[PDB]
Order: sequence, then structure tokens, then C-alpha cells
Amino acid sequence: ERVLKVFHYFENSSEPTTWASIIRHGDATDVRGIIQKIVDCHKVKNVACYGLRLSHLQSEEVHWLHLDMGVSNVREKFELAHPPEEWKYELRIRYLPKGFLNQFTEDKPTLNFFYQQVKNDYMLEIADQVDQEIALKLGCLEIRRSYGEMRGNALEKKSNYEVLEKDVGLRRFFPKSLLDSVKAKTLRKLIQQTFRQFANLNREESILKFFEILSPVYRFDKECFKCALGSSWIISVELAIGPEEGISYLTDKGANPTHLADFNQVQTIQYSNSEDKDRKGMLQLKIAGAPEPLTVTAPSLTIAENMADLIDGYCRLVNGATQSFIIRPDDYAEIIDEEDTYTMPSTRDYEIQRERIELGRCIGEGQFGDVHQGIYMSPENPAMAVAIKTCKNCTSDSVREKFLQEALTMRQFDHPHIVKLIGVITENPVWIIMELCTLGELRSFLQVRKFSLDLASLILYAYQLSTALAYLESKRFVHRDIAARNVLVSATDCVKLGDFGLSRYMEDSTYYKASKGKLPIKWMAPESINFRRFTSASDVWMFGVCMWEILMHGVKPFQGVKNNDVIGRIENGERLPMPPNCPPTLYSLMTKCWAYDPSRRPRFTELKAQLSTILEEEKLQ
Amino acid sequence: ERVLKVFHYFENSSEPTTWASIIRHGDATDVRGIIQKIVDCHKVKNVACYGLRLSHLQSEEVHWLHLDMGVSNVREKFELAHPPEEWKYELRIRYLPKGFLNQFTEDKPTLNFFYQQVKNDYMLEIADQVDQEIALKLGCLEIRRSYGEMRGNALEKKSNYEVLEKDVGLRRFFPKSLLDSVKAKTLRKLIQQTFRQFANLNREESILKFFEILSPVYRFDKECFKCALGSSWIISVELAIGPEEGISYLTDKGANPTHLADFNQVQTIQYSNSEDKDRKGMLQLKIAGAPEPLTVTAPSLTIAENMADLIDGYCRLVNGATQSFIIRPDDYAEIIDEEDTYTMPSTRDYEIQRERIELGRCIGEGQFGDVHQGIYMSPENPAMAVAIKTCKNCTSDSVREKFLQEALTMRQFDHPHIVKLIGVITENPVWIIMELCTLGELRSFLQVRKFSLDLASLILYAYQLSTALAYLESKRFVHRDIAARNVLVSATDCVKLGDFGLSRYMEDSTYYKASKGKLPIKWMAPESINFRRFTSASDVWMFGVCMWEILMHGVKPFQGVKNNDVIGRIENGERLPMPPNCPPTLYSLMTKCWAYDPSRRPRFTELKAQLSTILEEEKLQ
Ligand SMILES: Nc1ncnc2c1ncn2[C@@H]1O[C@H](COP(=O)(O)OP(=O)(O)NP(=O)(O)O)[C@@H](O)[C@H]1O
Ligand SMILES: Nc1ncnc2c1ncn2[C@@H]1O[C@H](COP(=O)(O)OP(=O)(O)NP(=O)(O)O)[C@@H](O)[C@H]1O
Ligand SMILES: [Mg+2]
Ligand SMILES: [Mg+2]
Repeated sequence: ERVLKVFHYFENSSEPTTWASIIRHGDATDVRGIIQKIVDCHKVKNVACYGLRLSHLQSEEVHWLHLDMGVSNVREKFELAHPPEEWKYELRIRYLPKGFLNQFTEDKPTLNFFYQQVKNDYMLEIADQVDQEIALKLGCLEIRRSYGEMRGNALEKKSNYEVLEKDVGLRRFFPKSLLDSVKAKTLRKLIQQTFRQFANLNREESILKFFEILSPVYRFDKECFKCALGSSWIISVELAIGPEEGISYLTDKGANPTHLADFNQVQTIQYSNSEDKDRKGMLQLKIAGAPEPLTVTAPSLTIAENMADLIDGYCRLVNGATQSFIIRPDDYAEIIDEEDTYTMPSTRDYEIQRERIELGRCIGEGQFGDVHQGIYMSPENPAMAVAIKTCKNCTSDSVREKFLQEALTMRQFDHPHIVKLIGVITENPVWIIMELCTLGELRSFLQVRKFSLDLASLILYAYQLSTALAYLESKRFVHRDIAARNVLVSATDCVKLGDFGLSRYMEDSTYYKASKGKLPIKWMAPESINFRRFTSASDVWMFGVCMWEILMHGVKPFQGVKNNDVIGRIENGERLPMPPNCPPTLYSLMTKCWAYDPSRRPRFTELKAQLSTILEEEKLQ
Repeated sequence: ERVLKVFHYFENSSEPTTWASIIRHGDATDVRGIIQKIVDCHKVKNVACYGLRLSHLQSEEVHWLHLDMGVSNVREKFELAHPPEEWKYELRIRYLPKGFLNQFTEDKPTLNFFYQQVKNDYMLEIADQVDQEIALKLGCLEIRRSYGEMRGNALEKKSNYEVLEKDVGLRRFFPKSLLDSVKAKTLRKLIQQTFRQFANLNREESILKFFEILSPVYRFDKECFKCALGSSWIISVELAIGPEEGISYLTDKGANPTHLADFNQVQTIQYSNSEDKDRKGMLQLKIAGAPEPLTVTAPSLTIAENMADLIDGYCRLVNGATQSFIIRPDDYAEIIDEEDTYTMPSTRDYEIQRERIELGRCIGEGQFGDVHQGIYMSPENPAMAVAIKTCKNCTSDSVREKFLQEALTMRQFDHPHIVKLIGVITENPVWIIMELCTLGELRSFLQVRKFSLDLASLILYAYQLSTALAYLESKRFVHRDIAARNVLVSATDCVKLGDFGLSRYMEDSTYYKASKGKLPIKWMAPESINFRRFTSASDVWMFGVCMWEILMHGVKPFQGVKNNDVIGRIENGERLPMPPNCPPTLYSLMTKCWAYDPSRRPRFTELKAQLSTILEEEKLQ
């Protein structure tokens, strides 16, 4: 079963780039018939025009993908490489005839496709960057386009513009450097006066206006490349290939490019590697009636092959060709509507959208603010029960950066018992993705659920923590404050370690330092109390404090004790008494972790192996 | 990839029969090595003792499954039959030696297995049936067993028994006919005085006490069958096969059975069909030194083959055999912990558990009470965002039965746009499973989201309703009150029909009748206003009322009109004006549904085909 998801820019109802191709295809399926189907699903003229492209979520180098290069062969060639959920496929225009605005004015759906496309690259690269008035123009053009039938006096009104700026929220297409820079009534009046003049245009006309104003700030007709040109004295330039010029290239970054020939004169194409270990590609260009090749060498065979496709497809387009002028050295598909959407992988997007959220209420309180419960919406397995934490004060950037540091650290984990953060927010009050622990804190449940606990339950609590902090040691961070207050319950047979505010990555080199905060002493380990030395030693220690308190029914540690007397009685090697009904080897391992030799307190991985054995003995006997 | 889920009675921490085998096996895997692994996972003696069984969720006839009958061959033999999520596999004891209590007292984990097992069948069949004192005894024995280490003065206390009766809730193992029959302080004192005498026992002893008291109310040692015996004058009796007798059988339902021989005298076994078209099975029984067979014929070859396994396995058990005395006419497995739990199907359980729920708050108000938002927890894709509706008054059984009738009707649907109810509750305030529509009612969103709507959006609203009510007509119910108030929004590109309080199944024969309620006239269709005739006619009518109001931006129907004047102006054939910005063929189909000929108002299936075409034209142009 071969299924492919192909993003595109054919307008859909809900959010603007969730335009997702469910394509079922065969083993021999070419890109030709796939996209043929995709466009026949939208009654379009332009046929040899859309460039199919590759995309790796966690990278930036891509492949403008050939057609007869087999679909399954791509799937081979780049799942031999990396897992698919980071891979991704993208379809785009790459080609434009002479008056492309006109020969796509005849084809309105492709005009919208190119619109969405060009604007895509815009909002990627230059959205929060190019100036105020530029983006205001482009944004109110975006208004009048997306609104095919809105009035002209629509946004003249007080409350009804409050509608847009609040309920919609203009993060969709108005960018940051404006929107988080202006007063309320100010920005009201500002975009009023902007929108006053664009009251009337339709899809076609609004869109051609967009191009009219968008041409200078970026040459969307082309895509600028850098390379080096020459036969055997060679020089490293910028490069430009587009319909406005055919093929020309520069003498200054600011030069009017020096034309020499168009795509129309092309005979054939070839790409090949730079002839050394550099990750680079040659590019030679034989042309009609030319004894001469326009030789180029640029940072990649990747883009070399892609540029070969560039010339090949303008040849196809603005001649009568539809064939491969690239000199190299049965099958049916069907666009799936919904069915079961089998089968997407996991997500990794950091930026968060604010529409698909349930607003929650009090679940927990953190150092930076209240905690919340909500659900996120996506493709398969949607409306996921999820949670968020927010900061009460946004006047200090410092706590903002720590609040960020949470997620920016907590990204990279991977285990069945480390909690599922996904995303990042970037405005006040910045909030968080939380895999909600439905059960909540284990101090309160243990306190009020005395008759709802079992010997196996406490052991498996410790077992989950075992594998958890084992994985920490496999990937080197010192949590510094492990506690049931910071321990969450997912379900009756499943706990999870949280609270990574104090967690640090050791360069494996010895200790961590100290900053500020009244961390509880009774829980803390002696060497660290004395010298700010948090390592595997105190890890095993407070791990044992945790195992203890779990098995205590979680009564407060060192009951009726003073933090100064604590370390003195530790210097008297005093450890806390066994519980009632405590089994032997479990307590034995607790004592092993109670070794006043911090170096010889045993590790969690070994304790987990021991906990695994103690758990079986308990369930057995 | 072959994976199997096998329920069992080996105690786990959380709810008592969610004890789920994740078994990965091979193409040749016998039941022998599978269960060998399952028990080696629990360090058990008893080896040739557990009977593997089949189970069909929506039926009651099963198969006590043979061992060397291939696992994949079962999967064949009964997925050629029906879909798997209704199929199910079950493992049990079927065999007991002479002093089975003793030869399982040597094997405590199997003692618990048999405990859970026998109690399973108990709570299936006779839980809410056998008398007060019987179940009180059994229930406080259940207490002292599940509590391996609780005190004896534990439930002597006021608040701490309030703990059990509230937070636990005794639906787990105390049954209905008591629990919903007694006053608060009464039942407190009652089960106090019950529990006073069982203060001390352990697993082993509590469990043997359970058997001591449980033997008379049911002969768990055996399972009673009915059949007919004789060579060529034949007679239809009840039958009993167990270890307490070996093999004996009755002359009265109340007779002391007349023993003739044990399992020990058995030579060989055979089962075969009743020799006619009856769905029945023969059962012949050749015995040691016997010229005679103990011939039986009973309602099924199913149970004939199973009883062949009965005798075969007591032979195995209480002789030195481990071989198949049934006369018929490489492979490795590994118990999976969690991994990804691939791959379970859909659920259909009606009875609801009250532990895995989030308590919600006001989402909507129904005729019977407030509506709520919560999440359910299960195996794969758990913590699902779900919803419930409750009734304010529980003093009227009538509204209870209608509130039940909701679900008991709404069970059988199947479509991507009919809403996902699952379960049934059976005590005040009875609540409901709801696939939450996160967006909510479409009247309010349309009213306050005037600038957030698109032409495609309204068309696809109508399209979803198209396929929905098309499926109604394919399965024959008249909703009677279709409306956006009753229309829900799942997501921006997805609406769902709800409100099945008025919905009725036509025997296809003409009309439905009328009861009571101030249903809105403006929405209703003329013939039904006049004669209580709700059929495809009024279906198409109010379907058009719905399409209209959707396209209206949902302003109230017949603005400033009196319900009496309504039908008069209908008799003047008056229909409501086109909207602003209304497209042609969409309005045309609205008018087609506006035909004062109710017989010739076109159906939804044809409208859906037309809506599908109008939607494409809009997205195209
Ligand atoms: N994923 C979650 N699921 C459920 N509740 C959560 C979750 N995350 C945080 N909470 C709640 O918020 C409380 C504080 O979380 P925590 O991560 O310990 O915040 P903190 O700012 O580091 N507080 P502190 O323990 O003093 O360092 C927890 O005790 C929970 O009640
Ligand atoms: N599945 C659901 N998801 C979200 N909200 C719901 C859901 N079911 C019901 N509601 C809410 O409860 C309200 C009443 O639901 P409904 O099924 O129409 O009840 P009713 O008793 O039949 N009321 P009525 O329309 O007068 O016949 C709806 O308008 C919603 O606000
Ligand atoms: Mg913290
Ligand atoms: Mg109703």
C-alpha cells in the first residue's frame, strides 16, 4: 500500500496551509499522472507547469523533484536516509511563461495557486522583516483576496474591526514587527487608512495588484543562486534564472544582469558533480547554434540537478516540448478524501497556532503562573487531550527566557515515560503544550487514597521512575529537584517525571553550580547541600528520597525536623526508618542508595534492574 | 505480523478485567507455547490446566479452543466469519484435579487465577440475582482478598468507610439489587456488621473461604449442559461433568446425579455432527474395558467438540497424559509489554465505568438536563475528548426510558458524519457518551462570525448534511426536527447532525404519528403541520429550511411572522426570498425542495449529488 501526502496551495476552508493531498499510487507511478489527477481534481489548464519538490522538516536543503524519477524510488532514496515524519513532499509552480500573469490570468485556479505559493515563500522568509507599509499593502490585498464577497465599508466599523483583530487574530498574514509594536486604537486607525483604498478588487485583480507591488521587494519570477563561472580561470558570482530574462547573470550583486541567451535557445541539459570531495555540483549549458557552454558550479549537485530541471521545464513550457532535455548517463493513482488517513507519523513543529485550542482552567500552579487543561486538533488522532502552563508577569524578559529554556531543553527527549511537549508560543501570556497527566500530583492521591494503593502499584511507580532517570543518565542531565510534587500520574499503572526547570546537561565533567531558590533541604543530598555538587550521587540520593516517600504513603520527609539539624544527623550517618510492611530487597536497594559514600551509591539503571526483580518477586509472592 | 490479545485473570493494578495479553506469535504457533510463555511470565506450576476459549462480543456461543489447532487457523476460521473487533479471545481454567483446591493451594498464582475466573462467571450471570447475604459474604471476602495487607479495624470507621462507598464506589463487586436498594447509614451499618467477622484472612485463606461458601449457589467445579441420551429410544436431559463426580448425569434437574464412570476410565474421544440439518452435535464416549459408549447429543457441534476437549484434558490432568485422546478423522511467540499496542479495532461496550472520566461543566442544555465535556481512557488512542448529557429530575422513570431510548436507538449508525455515542449508564443521574463537537452550535457562530465564513464553507456544511440524511434514507429514520440548533460543528471543515430525540424508524409504511411538544412551525413542513405526516416530504422540506438558514448567516426563519399566518401564506405558495450573494444552482435546488408537491420535492441523495456539483463549480469559479 503506497500513500503520499502532498501539500499545495489550492485554497481550502479552515487554516491556509493545511491543504493536504491524500494520494494513493502504484509502484510505477510517475509524478506526471499523480499531479495530472491532482489538477484534474481542480479543473485547470496549466499542465507542464508545476514543479514537484522534496522537503525535510528539520533541514533546509530540498530537491525540486523530477517527474519520471519513480515515486517509490524517491521513497527509497530518502527513507534509506532518515525517518519519514521528518521527510515531507511539496508541490509548487516552478515555471512561468513570458506574460505569466496573463497566461495564468486565463487560468484563475493556477493564479490562486501561484498566489498562495509566492506568498508562502514570502511569509517564510521576509514576513517579519520587510517594512511596515510593504506588508500593510500586501496584507490588505490578502484581505480583499481571501474575502471574495466582503463589502468595501466592511472594516470601516469600530466593533466589526475589533472582530478581526481579536477573534481572527492577524497572525495569519499580518506580521510580527508591526503587530507587536503598536497601540490598540492606533493600529485600528492605521490599518483603517490602509484598507480604505482597496475596497473593490476581486480574486484576479487583487492578485495581480499583489504582484504589481510585490515584484521589487522580491523577484518571485526567479530564485537567486550563487556559484562560480569560468572555464579555467573561474570566479564566484551570484546567479539569476527567470522568465523576465530567460537566462542572464550578474557583475555586481546590484547589477542589471547581462543577458546572453534565453531558455528558447537551449538544446540539451546536463548536471554532474564537482569533480572533488566538495559537496558541490557542476552545471554545463549547451545552447542553440552555440559552440559554447554556459558553465556554472555551485554549492550542490542537489541544486545542479534541480537547475537542470529548471531549464528542462522552461523548454517544455514556452516551447511545444513536454520532454526531458536532460541527458541522463501499469501505474494508477487516486486522491483519497479522508477514509482513515493512513498513515501519518509524529509532529515536531515548534511554532503554535491559537485556533484549535480548548481554553481550560486551574489544574496546577507553577513558579511563573497558573497551569491549564485543553485539546489540540490535527490530522489523525486529533482533538488530543493536552495542557498548558502560563506566566502571570510579562514585564520581565528574564523569566520569559527561562520559560522558553524549558521547552528548548525539553525538546529532544525520547522515551515512553518522558512527557510530550510539542510546541512553542511567542507572545504574552506565552503558554505551553502539555501531555496532560489526568491523575495529577502523587502526594495528594497517596494522602487521600490510602485504601486505593497496592504493593505492585508502588513498585511500578518506582519502576517507571527507574527507566526514566536511567534514560537521563543515558543522555546526561541532572534534574536537581526530583519529587512527587513534580511526579505526575498518567493512569493507574503509569507515572511520569516532570519539572525540568532545574535540569542541566553535564558535559559529563564533574558537577553543576548554584543560582538561587529555597529548594527543600530534607530531600537534598549532603555533598550538594555542602558544595553545590549535583551529579549521579545526589541523583541516586533524591531518587531514594523519592522511592522512600512513594512507599511512605507520601508523608512529609523528616517529620518534625530542622534543616540545620538534618545535615548534622547525616554526619551522624542517620537514615530514616523502614516503613511498616516494607519488603526486604526493595528496602535493601533503598539502603544501597543510602550509602554515605556518594561515589558508591548504586545507579538508577542497576536499581531499575533490581526494581524489576523485586517487582516480579512481589507479584509472584 | 501476527498479534493477539488474550484476557486473563492474573491480577494487575488498575481495573480488574483489563488484564490484557499483548502476544506476538508465529504462523505455526500452537496454544501450548503461547500459554507456556504467558504462565512462565508468572512463575506457575499448573501447565496442562488452562483452557483457551473464543469469544464474540455480540454473541453468547463460544469455543473452548483446542491447542494444536493453529492460532492463525483460528484467525482464519473466524475472520472469514465476522470482523475481529467483535471477535475476542479468552483464556481460562477448564480443568480441576481431585482436590483442586489443594493442588492449586500448592500453586497460589493459579489459585488467584481460578478465583478471578470463577468470580468472573459469577459477576456475569448471578451478580445482581443471588440473595443479599450471599453476595455480602462473597463481597467482604472479595475485600479481604484484594486487600492483602489492610487492617481488620479498617472499615470500622465512619469517614473511612465513606471513603470506600464513595470514592471507590462498590459497583466493582458488590451488586445492584443491594446497592440501589438501601439507605446511607443503613448500608453503612449493614456491611459493617458483615465485614466484622472477616478481619484476618489472607489471599489463600480468603479464597478458600470464597469456595467454601460459593459451592452450593453454583457448581463452579462443573458446567451444566442439556442434551438427549439413548441409543434408539432417546430422552432429553440435563447433564453434569465435573471433577466432584468425574462423569455422572441426572434423572431429575434436582436429582443427585447417578454416577457411572470417571474421566480416569476414559480410552478415547470423538465428536461429530447431529446427522440432520439441526445445528447440533453428537457425543460418543468409549471407556476403559467398556463394550459401551456414553452417547449424548446436545444443541451444538460447537459444544460437542468443546466437551471432547473436556474429557481430553481431564485425562491429561489427572492422569500422566498430556496428549490428545480426541480421534480426528519453527514457531516462537513473545508477550509484548506496551510498545505501540498494534492494533486494536473499535469498541461497542454499552455498560459504562465511572473511573476514567473527566468531570466537565456547562457546554449545552437539553430537555432532560445540562450537557458536559470530559475524556474517556482505554488502550490505544486513549484519553479521548468526549462529552455527556444528564437529566435534572430522576423521580420520573418515563423520561428515564426516553433518555435510554436515545442511546438504544442511536447505537446502530455507521457513517463518517454521524456522531459517536458508545455507552450506557444505569443510575441517577444517568449520563451519556458524546463525541464532543468542539465548535458547538452553528446558529451562534454564524451570528457572531460573519467575517469568518466562506462560500465553500456553507456549501460543505450542506454537503455533510447531504450525505448524512442520505444515509438516514438508506436506513430509514425521520428525524422530525432537523436544525442548526441540533447541528454541531466538529471542526472548521466538518459539521454533524445531532438531536435524535424525535427520530423514528419507518417500517417504510407511509407516516409517523404525533405526541406532544411546541415544535417550531416556521421550520416545519405543511402536510405535517396539517396531518402529522412526517416522511421523506417533510424531510426534504426542513432539509431545505436548514440549507436556507445555513446560507442566511442563520437569521431566524420567517422574520416577524405568526405561525398561523405561516401556513396560510404557504397555501398562497409563498416561499422565502433568495439571500444576497446567493449562487444559482444552489438556490435552484432549494427551490426544487420548495415544491408544494411534497411527493416531488427531490430527495437528499439527489440533492447531495447536486450539492457535490454546485460545490465544485463554486471552488472552480
Ligand atoms: N503535564 C501536566 N499535567 C498535569 N498537571 C501538570 C502538568 N504539568 C504541570 N502540572 C501542574 O502544575 C504544578 C507545577 O508543575 P511544575 O512543573 O512542578 O512547576 P514548577 O514551576 O517547576 N514548580 P516547582 O515544583 O516549585 O519547581 C504540578 O504540581 C501540577 O499540578
Ligand atoms: N455532542 C455534542 N457536542 C457538543 N455539544 C452538544 C453535544 N450534544 C449536545 N450538545 C449541546 O446540548 C444542546 C442540546 O442538544 P440536543 O441534542 O439538541 O438536546 P435536546 O434535548 O434534544 N434539545 P432540543 O433541540 O430542544 O430537542 C446542543 O445545542 C449543544 O449545545
Ligand atoms: Mg521547578
Ligand atoms: Mg430534541
